[PDB]
Amino acid sequence: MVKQIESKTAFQEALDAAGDKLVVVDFSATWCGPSKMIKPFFHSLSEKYSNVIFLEVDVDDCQDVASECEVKRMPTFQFFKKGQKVGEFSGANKEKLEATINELV
Repeated sequence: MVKQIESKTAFQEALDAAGDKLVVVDFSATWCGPSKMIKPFFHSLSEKYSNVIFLEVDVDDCQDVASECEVKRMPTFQFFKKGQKVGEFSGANKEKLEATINELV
């Protein structure tokens, strides 16, 4: 499953509760074609990688998080461990998404 993040405070709670596990954040936009196209895939990943935390930040519904995280384009995937960013790329690239998870778990 994927937790929808609605605030900076919810985002910090998520990062802190993850312990040392990989956290994958999909920064998405409802109006963005490529965001919608990778969303099913992102959810499917969340069900396979039961040891990994998946979050979604909608950049309109939760702009301050998109902003503090320096998001410039959607989809953007950021990767976190122990509250620290350990990866990032942009684009609806499924192969790159699965690979980066495999590289960072």
